Amino acid sequence: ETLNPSARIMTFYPTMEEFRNFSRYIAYIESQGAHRAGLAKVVPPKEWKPRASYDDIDDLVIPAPIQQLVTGQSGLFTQYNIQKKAMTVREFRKIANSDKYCTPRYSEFEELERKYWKNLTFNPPIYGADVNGTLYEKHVDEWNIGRLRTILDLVEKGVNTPYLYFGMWKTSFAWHTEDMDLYSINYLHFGEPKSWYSVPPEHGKRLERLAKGFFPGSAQSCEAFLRHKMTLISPLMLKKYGIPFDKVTQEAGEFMITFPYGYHAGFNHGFNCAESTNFATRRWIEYGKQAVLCSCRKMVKISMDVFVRKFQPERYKLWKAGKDNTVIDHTLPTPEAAEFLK
Ligand SMILES: [Zn+2]
Ligand SMILES: [Zn+2]
Repeated sequence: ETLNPSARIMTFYPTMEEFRNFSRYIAYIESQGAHRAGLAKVVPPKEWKPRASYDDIDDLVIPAPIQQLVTGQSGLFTQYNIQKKAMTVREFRKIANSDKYCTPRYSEFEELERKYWKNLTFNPPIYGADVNGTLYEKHVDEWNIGRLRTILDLVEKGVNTPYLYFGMWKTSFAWHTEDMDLYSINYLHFGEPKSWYSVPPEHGKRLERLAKGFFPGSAQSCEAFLRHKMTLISPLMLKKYGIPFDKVTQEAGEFMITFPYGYHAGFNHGFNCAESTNFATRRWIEYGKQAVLCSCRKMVKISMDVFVRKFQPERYKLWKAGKDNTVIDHTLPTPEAAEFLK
């Protein structure tokens, strides 16, 4: 509780030596209290690049582009997806950069953020979201989203596969926590920034109660309605109801790490491409066992049995009998962080 008591978004600048071991570096950032914010930025060393150039991807297919329609007022909004037919990056970029969809003129982010919240319900943009794939060159061994090497790999017969996100101005991701309340890594390959809002995991339940109060219909219909990733809540609305939160802008060539039960939302500044996947550490096991799941959709559900038998052998019979009353401490870093804490 002494490390990062403010639970503010921390930024890391690892050397090539530090950066070479992904799982170890996550354990390090946690020993620094990075997890408490629910979100962290990792700026990689200058010499590291996951691909030589991105000039060969015009004919890359976006199977299911989604037009994002937003309904709402006074900081509370619902976002509805409309699947459009398959489009290429070339066609997406032309639309993203056109007069109708391009980024407005702004001097500072605060101005762009004001334009976003004022106009998110108008001129619905198209998000080239959830594209199965990677932009990493096969030889890249450091922080390869396709092959991280974390303990989530134990799931051996799509939380372990990379996804691509081609953004345009005003495209957004609603408040949510990862599936099974897992960790996530996001690399911004190129283009305009992506702004993020984060709620510290220790205050996550405060946000859920706020969301439950504002949408009582959706709350009854599904035990975890925020998992539908349709709910947009403005920073002003969070302020008005005392929800502690922080904000950060991710730029091209930067990573973002989301931590278990760390609620996040955000939006794209203009044409860009992010790559993302989920991941785990020993700390996540308890979060996965205690995760409240979407009950209205036949969703991403992992069996926790293999994880409990391997990393909590003594707890197996107790947990399986339904007697495991473990209370998660959100401030506590992952067991692997011990070498950085001594
Ligand atoms: Zn996410
Ligand atoms: Zn549901």
